[PDB]
Amino acid sequence: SSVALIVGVTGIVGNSLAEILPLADTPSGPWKVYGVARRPRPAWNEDNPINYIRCDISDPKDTQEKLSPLTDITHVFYVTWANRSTEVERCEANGKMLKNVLDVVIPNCPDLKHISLQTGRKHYMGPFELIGKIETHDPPFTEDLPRLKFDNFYYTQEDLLFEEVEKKEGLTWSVHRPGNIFGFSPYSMMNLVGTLCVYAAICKHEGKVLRFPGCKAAWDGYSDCSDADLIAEHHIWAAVDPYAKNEAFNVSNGDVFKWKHFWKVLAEQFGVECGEYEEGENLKLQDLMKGKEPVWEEIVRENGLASTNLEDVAVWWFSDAVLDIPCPLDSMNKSKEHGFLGFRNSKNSFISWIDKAKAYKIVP
Amino acid sequence: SSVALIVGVTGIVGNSLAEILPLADTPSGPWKVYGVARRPRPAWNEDNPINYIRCDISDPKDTQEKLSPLTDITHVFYVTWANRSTEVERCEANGKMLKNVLDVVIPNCPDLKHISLQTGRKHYMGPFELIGKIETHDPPFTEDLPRLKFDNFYYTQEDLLFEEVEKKEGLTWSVHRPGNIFGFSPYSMMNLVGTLCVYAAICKHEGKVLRFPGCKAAWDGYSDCSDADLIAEHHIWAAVDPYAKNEAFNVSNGDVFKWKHFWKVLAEQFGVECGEYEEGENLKLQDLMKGKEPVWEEIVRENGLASTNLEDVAVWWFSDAVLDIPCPLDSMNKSKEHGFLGFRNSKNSFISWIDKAKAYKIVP
Ligand SMILES: NC(=O)c1ccc[n+]([C@@H]2O[C@H](COP(=O)([O-])OP(=O)(O)OC[C@H]3O[C@@H](n4cnc5c(N)ncnc54)[C@H](OP(=O)(O)O)[C@@H]3O)[C@@H](O)[C@H]2O)c1
Ligand SMILES: NC(=O)c1ccc[n+]([C@@H]2O[C@H](COP(=O)([O-])OP(=O)(O)OC[C@H]3O[C@@H](n4cnc5c(N)ncnc54)[C@H](OP(=O)(O)O)[C@@H]3O)[C@@H](O)[C@H]2O)c1
Ligand SMILES: CC(C)=CCC/C(C)=C/C=O
Ligand SMILES: CC(C)=CCC/C(C)=C/C=O
Ligand SMILES: [Cl-]
Ligand SMILES: [Cl-]
Ligand code: NA
Ligand code: NA
Ligand code: NA
Ligand code: NA
Repeated sequence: SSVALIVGVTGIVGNSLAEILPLADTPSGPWKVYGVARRPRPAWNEDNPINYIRCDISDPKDTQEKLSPLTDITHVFYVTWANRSTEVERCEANGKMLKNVLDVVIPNCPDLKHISLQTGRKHYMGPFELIGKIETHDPPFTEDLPRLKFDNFYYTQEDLLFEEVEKKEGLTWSVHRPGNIFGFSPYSMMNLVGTLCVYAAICKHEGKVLRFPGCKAAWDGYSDCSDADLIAEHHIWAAVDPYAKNEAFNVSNGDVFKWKHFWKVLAEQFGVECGEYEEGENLKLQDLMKGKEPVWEEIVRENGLASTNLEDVAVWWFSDAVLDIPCPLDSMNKSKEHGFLGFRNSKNSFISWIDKAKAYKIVP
Repeated sequence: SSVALIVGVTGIVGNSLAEILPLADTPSGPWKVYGVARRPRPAWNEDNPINYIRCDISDPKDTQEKLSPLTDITHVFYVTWANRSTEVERCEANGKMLKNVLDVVIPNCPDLKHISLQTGRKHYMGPFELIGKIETHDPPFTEDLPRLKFDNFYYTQEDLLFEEVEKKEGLTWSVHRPGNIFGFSPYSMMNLVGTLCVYAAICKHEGKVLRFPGCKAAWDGYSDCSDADLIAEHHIWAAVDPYAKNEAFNVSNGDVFKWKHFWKVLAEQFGVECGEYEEGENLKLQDLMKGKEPVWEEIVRENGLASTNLEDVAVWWFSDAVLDIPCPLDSMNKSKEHGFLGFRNSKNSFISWIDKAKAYKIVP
């Protein structure tokens, strides 16, 4: 029997794993699923048949208490993180979180077969506060070239993971490195689509132009992204395919796009006039959206939306961090050469995730 | 039974179709193959079991004479063209060539099922003498948006093809739009790999640096390419899959690269010092390689190579035309959404095609 532990079940990838693992056509099914997060289970996560567990994995005692009874786990899908002001502190916090889970699950789960760890493109680009400031490898990024000579919590986590699997014979691992994720999760710390939807809804309410809050390279250079359901499929594939064992893999959609084009799509989905990149404006959502909580309460009330806090559904700092830089591309050759041929049409994916935020009444 | 007519059998895609169609694992096999070209069959095309036919398809009488007895043809793969000083003349010449073939094959082949026409990315970029001078659609290019408002022999050929298929019930068509092709054919009019190999061999012989004869955007912007075997697979797939009928499709490798990286690969394969793009040098192979015929004869003699004419094996004007422009990307979403999941790792493909030119003793 296959028994999953999703660490971060209400996250942008955790929520996609929660929906896909229990499906009839999922490989190695039928899957039993445990899902971990700290907050009470939100309404938009209820449409999935998972065993929800409240647990703060930064707390070793809580991790011991909540996870030690789950002796039937066969596959761990680790899809969470903690943000801090410096990468050094991110290494400390994130290493402890992964260590707390693995130290409990490995000795208590005799049928444990695989640990899948989600990291991301900052493995190649560097930490948030070094992006654009350091020499990186030239894109498109490939998986197995040397690491940057700077601390990175993904390196800390990979090294801990490799040491942890040594504790159990036959225990394999995988690493998954998405770019910017397009998905659904009103609780995610990094949700570009959800944040852009809230910005578009505020522009619509105020009768304002959907101005582009980003740089020229993000507007008309190439970009890519990683669909959350495709990432969930990629975690499942690496967890069950023996030819994918003990490898790190990028996971992006298999196409490229330009924000100059997707901006028209976003504007059309909210009935707003589409703006365009303007040289010298240096527009930031974190600044434009300051003090917009009463406007959000009004949009929620007038449109019969689910009651959300603006700071949870719109992570302005993250949208600015994405859109204020060029988007270096990555390579899907290693995944495809290992037999993973999943892809997504990114424009159709963007519309799908905008429409899911509308379907769950998060935005109008 | 499946019976192919390859129009341009010694070409860069024709030679790949000649090798792949007769294979045991090819869909709709066993294939009987007729291959057409004007010149006597060259030695490097003999390792394939095809029925070689000498025919100049610009001559209606020769086309009537050579093709009317081939009553068993079921699938036409059209992979040839004629170059002229203007696109207007290319429309005239290329339209007549395709018309001469189809006017004979359609009424004489009662079991004719499909016509596959190869065109290319200039459908979106414009003719050679307009590239960079006109407004095009923004990349990545997709297949079914309006044509440019300039003459293009691909438009002439598509329109002729659509009118021709009306002559026979159930006759379907496909169009295939590669980018720059990586393949093998010492007779091809557009062979980037073969030409770069000859340039590298001349640099090695002369003890010179492999300088980059192209622009900054070609050096460190993104590029893509189309592997000739993948294009041949794409022609076969569209010719046999009923869900691909009556559609135009791009065909590129599914990855991107930079010439800054591939230049190191090319240099390593010929044991030459690798040069780099130099601002202000504006290097052209058509100029650098002027008068190099005696040097080529010497390399051929010293390395026991097949006897080739420098102007046939190295199409300098074409390498300059490719490398002196940015490479706009295209999209493989329509092909993948129709079930074609073939891809190639472009770096491995480049090495494979360099090594095939070495294996047939075209270059050292
Ligand atoms: N999202 C993107 O665009 C993106 C892009 C590339 C890479 N990545 C990488 O993907 C990895 C996973 O992040 P994600 O974006 O998928 O996460 P996410 O959407 O922010 O979800 C995090 C999940 O973990 C839970 N969680 C947070 N802290 C926890 C703790 N201490 N104990 C238990 N549960 C906890 C959250 O719920 P509670 O708050 O209720 O606990 C939520 O369920 C990270 O390495 C991230 O950098 C993400
Ligand atoms: N090669 C590339 O990089 C590239 C890239 C994108 C698109 N394309 C497009 O692909 C299409 C096909 O070109 P290709 O590059 O595959 O061709 P190619 O490699 O130049 O081969 C042409 C073939 O057709 C034969 N041929 C030429 N004129 C003929 C005639 N009048 N009658 C009979 N046979 C004739 C040639 O042999 P003989 O000379 O012995 O007759 C050769 O076998 C064109 O539309 C081209 O623009 C090519
Ligand atoms: C830190 C800055 C200026 C940009 C970050 C780009 C990005 C969204 C990376 C990983 O998430
Ligand atoms: C005409 C110029 C300057 C570049 C042509 C680029 C290219 C190789 C297109 C199609 O074959
Ligand atoms: Cl990341
Ligand atoms: Cl072309
Ligand atoms: Na686009
Ligand atoms: Na999707
Ligand atoms: Na490259
Ligand atoms: Na190949």
